[PDB]
Amino acid sequence: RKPSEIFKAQALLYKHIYAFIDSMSLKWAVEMNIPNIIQNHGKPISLSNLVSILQVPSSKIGNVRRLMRYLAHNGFFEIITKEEESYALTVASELLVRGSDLCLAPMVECVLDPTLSGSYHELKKWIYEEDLTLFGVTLGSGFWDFLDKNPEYNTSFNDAMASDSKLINLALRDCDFVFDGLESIVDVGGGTGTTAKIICETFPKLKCIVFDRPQVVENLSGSNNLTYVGGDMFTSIPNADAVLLKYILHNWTDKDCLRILKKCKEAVTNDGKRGKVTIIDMVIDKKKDENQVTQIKLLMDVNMACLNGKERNEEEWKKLFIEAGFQHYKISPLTGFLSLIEIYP
Amino acid sequence: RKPSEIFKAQALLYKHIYAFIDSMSLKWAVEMNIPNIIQNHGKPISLSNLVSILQVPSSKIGNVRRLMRYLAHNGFFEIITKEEESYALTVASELLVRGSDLCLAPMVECVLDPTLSGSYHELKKWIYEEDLTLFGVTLGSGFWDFLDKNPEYNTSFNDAMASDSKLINLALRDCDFVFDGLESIVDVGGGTGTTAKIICETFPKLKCIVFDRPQVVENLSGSNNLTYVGGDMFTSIPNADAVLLKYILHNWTDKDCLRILKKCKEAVTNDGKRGKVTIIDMVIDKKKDENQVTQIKLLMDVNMACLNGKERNEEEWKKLFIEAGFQHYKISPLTGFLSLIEIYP
Ligand SMILES: Nc1ncnc2c1ncn2[C@@H]1O[C@@H](CSCC[C@H](N)C(=O)O)[C@@H](O)[C@H]1O
Ligand SMILES: Nc1ncnc2c1ncn2[C@@H]1O[C@@H](CSCC[C@H](N)C(=O)O)[C@@H](O)[C@H]1O
Ligand SMILES: COc1ccc2c(=O)c(-c3ccc(O)cc3)coc2c1
Ligand SMILES: COc1ccc2c(=O)c(-c3ccc(O)cc3)coc2c1
Repeated sequence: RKPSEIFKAQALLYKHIYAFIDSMSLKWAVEMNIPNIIQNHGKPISLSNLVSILQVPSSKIGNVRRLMRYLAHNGFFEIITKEEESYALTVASELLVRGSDLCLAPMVECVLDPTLSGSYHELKKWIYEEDLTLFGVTLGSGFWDFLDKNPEYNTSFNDAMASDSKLINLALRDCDFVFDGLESIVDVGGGTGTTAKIICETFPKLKCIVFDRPQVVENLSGSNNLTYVGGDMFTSIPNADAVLLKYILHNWTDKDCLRILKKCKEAVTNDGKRGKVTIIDMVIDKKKDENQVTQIKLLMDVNMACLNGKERNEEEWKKLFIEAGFQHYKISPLTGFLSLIEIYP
Repeated sequence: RKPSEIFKAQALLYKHIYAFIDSMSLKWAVEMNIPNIIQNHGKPISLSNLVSILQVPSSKIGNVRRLMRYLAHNGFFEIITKEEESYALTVASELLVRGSDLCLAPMVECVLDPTLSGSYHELKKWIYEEDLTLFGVTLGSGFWDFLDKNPEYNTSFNDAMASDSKLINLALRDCDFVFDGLESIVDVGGGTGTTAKIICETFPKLKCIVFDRPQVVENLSGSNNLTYVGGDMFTSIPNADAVLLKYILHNWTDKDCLRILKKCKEAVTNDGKRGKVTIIDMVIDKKKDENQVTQIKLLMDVNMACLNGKERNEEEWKKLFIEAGFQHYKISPLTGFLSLIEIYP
């Protein structure tokens, strides 16, 4: 109990109690297709033209205006006022326009699914579980098994992973030091082969194996140098000169990462060979990164409770590599929030 | 498509996609009883003592640390580092300590109920409804009927309304200009009589009627000058020299507010008398309020979609008063986010 610093603390508490409205209002704008409507309009759109296109009832027009102004203050639209109030895209809402260079709208829709995002109401039950991941607590099965049983969820997750894929995959194939001298590579947890296809288009003579769970690669067909193998990375990974792990390790505890890293080391050290493992994931660095960037990485780290995952700093990465028996490593920036890490057995 | 301003826009988009984590992590701290554990400890608590008291499994201790650091950066705890990392309360988390002067933890728990807060996933369906409120869309009945059928929800809502009641009610009873000369007052939507009891303790000769829905006031007993009346404010409000509306009008559309205001005007103009109506609710004022304050009011306005409610600025309030047939009004600051508005028939 202090003076009027209580009103200030109350404002902070309210901001956080209602923070979910920032997520739900953004979801609403994407579901209403507002970014694309504005892009197609070719100029800032008036409130009257917007609600005309949306065909909302007149009793809810004021509610559309209130939501638009809330999203604009957050940076997703720019309000221009003349005879009428109009709404223009911003660089942030341009990221939600279809066919734009980098479109992350599928990420908004995937993450904000009611069941998945609603799982965070159970952080208390989860913190008391010795082994279950947050999704394991709420979905009743592990996440990958869950995707296998729920096609619409699998589609949504794949579209979300695809959404920043071009950017990362092009940054990766532009890294000659990763591919120099390789004759073969296996993309572990390679999905439907998105990364591998870009790799093969770039390096036509390189053999690339897309390795993932049987249900993921079933019925997929490869072609000239690109093949698919269904398996379990905790049991056996195909031999190759190198292993790629893109967005894999941050989905697992340190104990599980050690299991995966041991199987990768085995895969690149068969028949006397001494290959390497290439990892794409975030590297937290509080002293080097710009604060804004560090804050998003820390936020992603908390979000990884979904799979008992983690976003790691350099000392955490180093400790795993050493414990898995790798002799040295190198970290390079790759693109945006991600780094390229190479580890040598 | 621009230069590296894309990475900056991506950081903004991610902040908003995952904003619900700010709400869920705050809910987690209250459910784990962390603010009270720290208060009872009497000093900043070490991570090891905290997880000892919580009895979380060792596999989740790191997750407790990650959540604590995320909440601390948000302002809910202060990290103190010595031989160990320790966590101290802040003015904002002191608002979550039981028996503290002003405790808003019940507000966090009420609002963040999964069903209620989860309703905001349906903003699109709601914006297309001519009449339904957001809660009407998701709960299948109006909110008040819903509380009548769900005791635990009614308890949670009452505890939440009670949480800032002492502060507002004491500010109200200290306003002599409101009570001077009154012989009777009816608190419309008066709940279980929380405000009326403070009014009667202050003004022992004043007659006060607590008026609310029959299920709310059933079995409640009054005493000397305080009585309870069950009814419907849209149909008939008991005559009195004045009507009090605390946190009522912001829960209704302009059309419904006009209906309530007409019934209040009738109640204070019977038998040739010319009484008044006293309203306690927010008044948005972008040019007078500090920006931080305006932002919370605008945020509460968006949140009122739950009941098709609204937080109004002075011109919006004035337009309702005039349309309801009141001749003039006066607005005064009351406490924190609230104003005291008096309207004269
Ligand atoms: N035991 C296991 N063995 C092999 N792959 C696995 C696995 N458990 C999970 N995976 C998978 O790892 C994934 C990784 S998420 C998508 C990853 C892909 N590298 C990309 O960047 O898009 C899923 O494709 C998933 O099926
Ligand atoms: N038709 C109606 N007639 C009378 N009261 C009503 C009503 N519809 C809703 N109410 C009520 O208005 C409320 C107001 S919320 C709590 C209000 C109370 N003045 C306080 O400040 O705590 C509920 O108590 C609710 O039952
Ligand atoms: C493989 O790389 C990733 C990266 C991010 C996520 C992610 O963010 C979620 C997630 C989190 C919260 C939700 O509400 C919904 C989905 C699930 O898997 C993931 C896998
Ligand atoms: C009478 O005054 C009020 C003031 C605020 C609220 C409120 O904030 C909610 C609410 C909003 C979102 C949720 O998730 C849960 C509850 C319901 O009724 C209310 C009534």
